[PDB]
Amino acid sequence: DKLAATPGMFVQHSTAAFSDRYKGQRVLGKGSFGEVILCKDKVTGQEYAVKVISKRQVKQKTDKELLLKEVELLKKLDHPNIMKLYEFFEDKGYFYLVTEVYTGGELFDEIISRKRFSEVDAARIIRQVLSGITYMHKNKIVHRDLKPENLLLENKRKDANIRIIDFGLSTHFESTKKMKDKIGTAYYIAPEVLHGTYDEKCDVWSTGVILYILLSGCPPFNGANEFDILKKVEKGKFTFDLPQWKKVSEPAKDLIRKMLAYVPTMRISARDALEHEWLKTTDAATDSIDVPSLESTILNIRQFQGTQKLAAAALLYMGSKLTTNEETVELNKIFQRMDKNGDGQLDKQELMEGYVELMKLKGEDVSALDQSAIEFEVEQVLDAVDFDKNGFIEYSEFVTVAMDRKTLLSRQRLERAFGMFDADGSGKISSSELATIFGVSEVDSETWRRVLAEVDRNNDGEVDFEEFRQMLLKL
Ligand SMILES: [Ca+2]
Ligand SMILES: [Ca+2]
Ligand SMILES: [Ca+2]
Ligand SMILES: [Ca+2]
Repeated sequence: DKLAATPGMFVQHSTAAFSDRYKGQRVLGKGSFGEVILCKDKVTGQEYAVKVISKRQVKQKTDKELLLKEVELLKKLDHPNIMKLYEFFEDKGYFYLVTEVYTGGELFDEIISRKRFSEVDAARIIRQVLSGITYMHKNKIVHRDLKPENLLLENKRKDANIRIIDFGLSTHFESTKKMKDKIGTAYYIAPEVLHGTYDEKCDVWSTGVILYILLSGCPPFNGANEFDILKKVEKGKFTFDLPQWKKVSEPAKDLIRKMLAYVPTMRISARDALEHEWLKTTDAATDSIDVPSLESTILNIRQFQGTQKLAAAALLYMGSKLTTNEETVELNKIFQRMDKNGDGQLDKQELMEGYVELMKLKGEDVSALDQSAIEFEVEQVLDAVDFDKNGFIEYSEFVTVAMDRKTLLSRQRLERAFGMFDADGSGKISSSELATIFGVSEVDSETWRRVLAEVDRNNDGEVDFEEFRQMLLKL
């Protein structure tokens, strides 16, 4: 019964008041359902996006179930290009969703300002989208509502990273049963969804529509109104007949055509679309990538000794929940590069190749490497870093472990971390509090023993804020 530390186990765990952790700054949006508030974490000064929902806004029993469901999706997801959920709170009359703040606004608005995207630009953007959804599709989640309106740029830099959002029409899927609900948006929605039977491939279609727009500034299917769009769509025919397309390379068209294959069975999957030459070829050579960053990350990984569960959870919390995007930009690069097959996980092969790739850049000769020795080392790294024990290194796990410990173990982070564990505010962490954070009924006497003998200096049977400090700060 291996206690799996996952980013998501931290989410619903606090049941404090909004004001116990946050200070509002301004309103980011109001809707009939609720408002999004820009808040400042009182302790860390970091800036978060808090959606605040009145119980009265959503007391449709389906609706409570619907929201709770979007929450469980988000708790599960963890990918550099997909929205990150930090916390879910409850009030006497309110629910709170603490999300990361994405300061770049909608891809839509960036569309209506420059109109057309560079082939380089568009490939990079679309690459990210498909990686998001490859991940989602792998994990049996289909979005059903892709569009520039539901993609945000993280910040304002020229080639900023992209994040997928509003999982309110998203759902779980089992390959054996096809979905039926008619959900989506005029310009982007795939024929089969109109017909009432569809699969996750609709997300590919939508992405294909998105890509058409990026390259030409126009939808491939248009209409006087929604209805006229839908008819155009359902009939299925589109064309590269616009003058704009004269400039654009044939493979890009080829990808577009493979993504807008009318019948889902013949339409390319996300995984496979990722391998399209264009996405492949738009990278003319590896962009200049810091070897030092790469070397240090690989070094910070090797030296993560396997560890007792209290520290593991602590670190995963700090990595997954307390790190600013500015903070992890370079890392998420390396991760993505490491993750050839796009699915947002590192596996033994991908990790092993990473180290080898690094070696040659160090100029080391590849036929001169004790391959069976690397493998072993890699097997052990995975054992050490795989906090949820699924045999894969996920992005949160990666960031936790790849970040400079000194940087990550900032004092604010440390304080706050202890705070989350010590639910009774007693200043002392009980095994019961540990079990609670893990999401489990009780912790094995085994595991508690194996943690105290390494942290409990007073020997009072519990872990206080300084015992905590030393444990982690013990390099
Ligand atoms: Ca992978
Ligand atoms: Ca894992
Ligand atoms: Ca306590
Ligand atoms: Ca103690």
